[PDB]
Amino acid sequence: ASEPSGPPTDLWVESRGPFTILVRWKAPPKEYWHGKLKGYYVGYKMEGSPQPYSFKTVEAMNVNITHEYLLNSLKKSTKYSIVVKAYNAAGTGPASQELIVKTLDGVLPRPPSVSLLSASDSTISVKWGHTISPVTGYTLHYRKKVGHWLHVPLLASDQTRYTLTGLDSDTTYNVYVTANNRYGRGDPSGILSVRTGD
Repeated sequence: ASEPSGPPTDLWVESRGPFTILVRWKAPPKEYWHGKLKGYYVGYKMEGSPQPYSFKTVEAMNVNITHEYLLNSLKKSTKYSIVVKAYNAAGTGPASQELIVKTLDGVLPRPPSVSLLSASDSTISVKWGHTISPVTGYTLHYRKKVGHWLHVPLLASDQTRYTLTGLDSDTTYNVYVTANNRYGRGDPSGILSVRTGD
């Protein structure tokens, strides 16, 4: 049993506001653990800064999943380099490659709240809400359970209601809404599932 010899895989970073960055990753292959993993360290620093990396400890014994961690308390509109390491009972393993990501210039809108209105054999009607302070528009996301996500871009000036048309009958669709801002796209709402009538 030794320290891991491989970096985490499938690293993905995305800034979710002026102060926060969402980091996703997967574990290294089983052949590079050398001892069951106890967790990870997520490293971050300002891109060119001479200061060293700051590491956040993320405990994750559960594996076979996509791990994610929300860095917070960051600086507005600045670029950071992000890495992730793995560790076990023995020492820490090697870090992943750097992903450089910039924080946003402002706060994103809150995730909307979606609710079902009605459903027919070929249509589904949906309401949503703001709980916002300035929103610039929305996007409605829908799919059939077995299919791929389709997108309906929308304007904030309209009524916050929409009716999907031309749908298959006796088919379960999933629906959710995202809000839009000058600074970017907010988190998604919860996914509404409903089946069309026969």
